Order: sequence, then structure tokens, then C-alpha cells
Amino acid sequence: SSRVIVHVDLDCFYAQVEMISNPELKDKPLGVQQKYLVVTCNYEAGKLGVKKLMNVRDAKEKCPQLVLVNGEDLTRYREMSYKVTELLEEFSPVVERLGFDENFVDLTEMVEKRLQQLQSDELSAVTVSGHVYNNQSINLLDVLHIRLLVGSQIAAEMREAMYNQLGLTGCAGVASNKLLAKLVSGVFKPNQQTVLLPESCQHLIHSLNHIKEIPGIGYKTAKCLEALGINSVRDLQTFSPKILEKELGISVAQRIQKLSFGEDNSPVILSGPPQSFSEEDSFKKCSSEVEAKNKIEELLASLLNRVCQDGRKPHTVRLIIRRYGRESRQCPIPSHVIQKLGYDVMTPMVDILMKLFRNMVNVKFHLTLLSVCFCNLK
DNA sequence: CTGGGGTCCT
DNA sequence: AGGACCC
Ligand SMILES: Nc1ccn([C@H]2C[C@H](O)[C@@H](COP(=O)(O)NP(=O)(O)OP(=O)(O)O)O2)c(=O)n1
Ligand SMILES: [Mg+2]
Repeated sequence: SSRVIVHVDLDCFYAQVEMISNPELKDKPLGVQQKYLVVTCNYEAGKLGVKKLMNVRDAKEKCPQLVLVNGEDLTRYREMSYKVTELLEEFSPVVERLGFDENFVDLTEMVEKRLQQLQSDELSAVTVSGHVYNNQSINLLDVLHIRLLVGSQIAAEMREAMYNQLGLTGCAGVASNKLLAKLVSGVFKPNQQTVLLPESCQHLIHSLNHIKEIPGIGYKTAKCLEALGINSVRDLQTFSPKILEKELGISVAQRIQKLSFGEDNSPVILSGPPQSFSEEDSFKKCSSEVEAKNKIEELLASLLNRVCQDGRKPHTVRLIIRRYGRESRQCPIPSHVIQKLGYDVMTPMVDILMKLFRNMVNVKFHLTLLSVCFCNLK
């Protein structure tokens, strides 16, 4: 019952899209900027020392010749992302989205059909596509090895189809679960793929230097674990189950300790259509209810176009604010306005979000972030 | 000089 | 409503 999973991660996604829009940007060192942050950059700027999530001032110091493009509008990135996901859904219907640029696909059924169409004389002719992690030797008599190789071939066909149909490049990783497929996809970058045979799992899991490098272990869990002297993957592997059960609860403890061994039983979930739409806007300061009302109007209009095109009606609205630490107030959308989506649906919505806003803050302040979300879609 | 999004769990 | 995680 050993699965074959592929994880696809796009190379400098936003930068890649911006280079497609304006091929002029292809040669020069490019960075995509949101407010004071260079959120991603092309390979050239990366050679010049620019790194992801670097300060615009630090990136400009490291690279004064750097050219920046504003990427605070995720419209193009969202379109392209869902094009990638749909194309992968053409291979296997079960595709899971992670962020805008990552996709898990379960290739087990497909690999099975491909193998069952083959003849024994062709079984020795099975070859890997792309890198093999750790230069490990392929045993063509190992059925798991064969299935993983076929998975590598399917991954290659996926990347080639992404390039020929969408002009996008990315990295792929083929493994037996989602954690390992994601961990091995980034070994060779960019525009390469790597397959992980089982015998090398531990090697991969011990190539990490920080426990936060494990997907599923974030900032709070990492700092917490550090407070107990757990700093390496082997520390977490060998640590006492009961203590971290006490420190993190039973669920977090068991699951992340299983992750420390490369074990991940979670299935690939069909993402399908989005569960929510939302838009944000940060600022140095917000102190006027009129300006807050105007920003909320700006978010509302774009959200209305986005939801109108989707063809599903949201049944909950929420407002999020950040103080001088985030707070939110939501409520159902009236069926009167819900049914008539696409009339001046604006004015009542502004009234609703302004009432929630008053619940949050007293007009009778310093806000640094305003966000609006349509949730509970149908 | 720290964005703009998403998911699921409690 | 908030908090954990992901990009
Ligand atoms: N914290 C983050 C992480 C990613 N992103 C956006 C910018 C990225 O272009 C896109 C993909 O994220 P990413 O895979 O973490 N880095 P990117 O794809 O740019 O480069 P690679 O390292 O994957 O080649 O999401 C963001 O806006 N905020
Ligand atoms: Mg990427």
C-alpha cells in the first residue's frame, strides 16, 4: 500500500509571471515588491545576493542595479496558479494546493496502470527522469523503485507540459508521502526534479539543520521545542514521547514526532475551488473612520468582481484589523443581497462592515492593517 | 522598512 | 474569535 506522490513547486513564481508579462525584464535582475518587502526575485538578482523576503533597502544595497515591480495585486498570480493546478488535474483528478505555487498529486493509480500496460522485456528498460537523491543505486527488481521511476517519468511529463502550455518552469519531487515529496522537490533548483528511493529517507531527514525546516513545525512549535533542548531532527526522533505530549498536547506531539522520521500518512486532498476570498491592505497609519471607510470600499469592489466571476455566493463576511495582534468580526450576508450578486450591493455591505468596524474600534485610533474576507461559499 | 494571501483546528 | 500552520 505504498503510494507515489509528486510535489511541484514553481521557480520564483511571481517573478516568473512578471517576466512573462514583460520579457524585457528577463535579462535584468528582477525583484517583486510588496510595500517594504522584496517577496521574490529572479535567478539573476539571486546571484547578486538578493534573497526572498529581503528588505527593499537591504536588497537595493546588495543590488543597486536591481529593478523592482509591484506585486501587491495577486490577480495575475492567482490566474496562473489555477491554470497550473487545472493542468495537473488533467493528469490525475486528485490535486492538492499549497500556497499559490505548490501542488501535490497522488500518482499511485496512474503509475499502476502504466506498469500494467508494460511487458517484462520493457521492465528492465525503465529509467529515471531527473536526479536520484543521494546518487542512490536503482534496483530494477525492487517494485517500489520501479513505481517511483514511473512517477519520475510522469513528473517530467508534467513539467514539460507546464512549459509547453503555460511557459512556466518548476521543480518536482517524487516520493512515497507528501512530506518526503515536498522535502525532496527542492534539492535541485531550479527547473529540475529529484526522486527519493526509500533507502535514502533517513539521509534526507537528517540533511536538515533546523526542526522548523520540517513542514508542519512552525514558529511557535519550534521555539517551544528549543526551550526543551530539542534542536536537531535526531533530538526530536529520540526525545521522550510523554514529555512533548505534555508540552504540545497529544496530537501535535505524536504527529510531529512521526514527521521527524519521515512518516506522513496524510492523504492528498482534492483542493477544488477556493474556500474563501479575501483582500488586505497595510499602511503606516489609519486614524480616520472616513479613510477606513474608503479603504474598505476599495477592498469591497475588487472582492465583488472576484466573487461575481466565480459563480458561487459567499454566505459570511469578515473584517480584520491590526492594532498599533489581529482582531476580526464576521457575520452572515443577508439572503436579500446574497441572491442579488452581480443592484447596488455595495452600500449595504459598507453599512455592515462599518457596523462590525465600530464593534472593533471606537470612533469617539491607530490601525495598521485592514482586510476583508468572503467565507462560507456555496 | 514585515506582504498578501490561503487551510484547518480549538 | 482566535490560533496554529502553509506559501
Ligand atoms: N511568505 C511568502 C512566501 C511566498 N510568497 C509568494 C511569493 C513567491 O513568488 C510565491 C511562491 O513562494 P515560494 O515558493 O516560497 N518562493 P518562490 O516560488 O518565489 O521561489 P522558489 O524558491 O520556489 O524558486 O509566493 C509570499 O508572498 N510570501
Ligand atoms: Mg516556488
